[PDB]
Amino acid sequence: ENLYFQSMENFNNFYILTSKELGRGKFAVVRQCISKSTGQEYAAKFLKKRRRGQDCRAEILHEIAVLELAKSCPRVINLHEVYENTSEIILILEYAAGGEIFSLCLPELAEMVSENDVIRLIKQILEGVYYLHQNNIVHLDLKPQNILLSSIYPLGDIKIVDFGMSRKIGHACIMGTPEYLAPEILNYDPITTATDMWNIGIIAYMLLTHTSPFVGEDNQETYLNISQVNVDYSEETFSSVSQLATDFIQSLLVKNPEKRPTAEICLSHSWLQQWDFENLFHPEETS
Ligand SMILES: Nc1ncnc2c1ncn2[C@@H]1O[C@H](COP(=O)(O)OP(=O)(O)O)[C@@H](O)[C@H]1O
Ligand SMILES: [Cl-]
Ligand SMILES: [Mg+2]
Repeated sequence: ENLYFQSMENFNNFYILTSKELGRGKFAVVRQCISKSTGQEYAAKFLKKRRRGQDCRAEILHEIAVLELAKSCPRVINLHEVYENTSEIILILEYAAGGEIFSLCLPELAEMVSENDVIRLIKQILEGVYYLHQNNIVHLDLKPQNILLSSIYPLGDIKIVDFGMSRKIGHACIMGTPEYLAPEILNYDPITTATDMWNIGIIAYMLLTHTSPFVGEDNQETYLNISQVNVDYSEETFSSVSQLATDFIQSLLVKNPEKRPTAEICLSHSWLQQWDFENLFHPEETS
């Protein structure tokens, strides 16, 4: 095997790793690093090339090409540099200092997220998904753990990460956290942009109620809830949620994918229409 990207010797010459570990999976690690020349902070993701007895270098290349195609979208994480060694490919990514949006879905921090904030974050997520779909890209893993924030105090902007499952529209299809799988995946139907819209419905549900819409006592119950779309819209859970927000969710969590609205249509939903009160509004009647 011959290596393609920059050598490991150059990496240790230009960067130094810090003690802040950001994430760890079974075939990947994310750790903060700093440039020796400028002092800027970055996030370095180490990806193993061999997995489950299979060579996956080609798949990593495909993921890099997707990041490159969306370089000009502010809602998608930026790729700075790439390095390679015997067993790993290393991605130098923009650093999101705010962490996962999943932190805002817990009953602990629920007291600091206003309606204006939720409206803004959803809007920004739709802007990134619309950009991807316009290029025939489907993320297929829009969990709250893969949607980050640039800042937390105050609240920053959205950054989407983790493109390991990206595909073109029409590719054939059953793994991942069961509670986030769309009904068409459990039925082995082809891939469609509507799948990402189903996941957007879950994000909004979790931000507004701080509960999971489909998780059950075990995996068997979770699958029944999904295939039957059994969701809790009770008084107790929605006492402080507006009707327009409820309408937004109920139009996305529908069994038939052909009935879900597109990203472009979602951006025109009445729940997201808001006027910045610091601007001078010009009515329809002139002087
Ligand atoms: N650019 C980043 N800035 C800050 N934290 C990050 C960044 N990228 C990933 N992380 C953190 O590392 C975790 C794992 O990253 P991810 O790309 O989702 O890899 P995996 O395939 O193991 O899920 C994320 O959940 C997030 O908390
Ligand atoms: Cl490491
Ligand atoms: Mg991930």
